Amino acid sequence: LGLPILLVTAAALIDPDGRVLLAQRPPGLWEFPGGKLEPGETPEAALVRELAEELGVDTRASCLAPLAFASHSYDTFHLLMPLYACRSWRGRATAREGQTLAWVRAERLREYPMPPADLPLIPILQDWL
Amino acid sequence: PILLVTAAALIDPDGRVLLAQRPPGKSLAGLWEFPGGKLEPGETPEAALVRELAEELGVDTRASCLAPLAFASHSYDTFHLLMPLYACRSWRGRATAREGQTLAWVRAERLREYPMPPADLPLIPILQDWL
Ligand SMILES: Nc1ncnc2c1ncn2[C@@H]1O[C@H](COP(=O)(O)OP(=O)(O)O)[C@@H](O)[C@H]1O
Repeated sequence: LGLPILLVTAAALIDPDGRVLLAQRPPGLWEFPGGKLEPGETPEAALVRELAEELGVDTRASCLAPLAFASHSYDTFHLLMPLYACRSWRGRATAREGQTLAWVRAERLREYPMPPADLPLIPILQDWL
Repeated sequence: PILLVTAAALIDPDGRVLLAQRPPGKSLAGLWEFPGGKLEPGETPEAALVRELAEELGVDTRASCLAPLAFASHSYDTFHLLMPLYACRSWRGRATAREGQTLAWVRAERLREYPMPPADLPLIPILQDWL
């Protein structure tokens, strides 16, 4: 059964040390920061404001380098989720939306329970890092 | 507005990857590109690629043979291209140009010899590593 595509952006902020930023969903699993797209927005632009909204992070669409993507079918929509790698941003990441953050080293990634759709991105992130 | 396109990287047993040259005289006429195309209503990007590989090359594969490899995201003048790329090592039938296009099985190091749209260009290193 044909379903609509839902585009969700994902950023992997990466430390000068190589730790990747992960965000846990507030009560009421870990995932990459990002979110749904909005009209007019390039995906790079939707990520740039979600990074500011969610983390207080300030970066340029040009600092966002395409890395990989997740593609997964749910019941009412198929998820397509491009993951961007970001090594340069201004300000330090703070949980503005009541979430808990975590900078985790490539190897400890599998210690973080993620939504099943995000799982395939982990091996890819590791090989990259 | 966003335009979604799905590209496949067919790899044969000997490491070569298939490129298809756009014909005259459509957008980006003589440039080489990874086979694929627009998605139709209700299609998963995988399903679109399955249909596309069949129409374009008479190549028959399944969704589960498609490995998320990377994506291109380029700003063009009228639309913004978001283009997921999948690796594919397993398909039935020999790849044959059905839509006019000219084909090339290129060894990874020679990927540079083939001019592509500027949007596909970042995909090459990501492909070279993967291989
Ligand atoms: N590597 C690519 N493969 C397919 N389409 C691409 C690619 N790179 C950019 N595009 C753009 O996306 C559109 C997809 O091509 P196509 O589906 O055949 O529409 P058209 O009939 O105008 O060629 C193109 O128009 C093209 O400009």
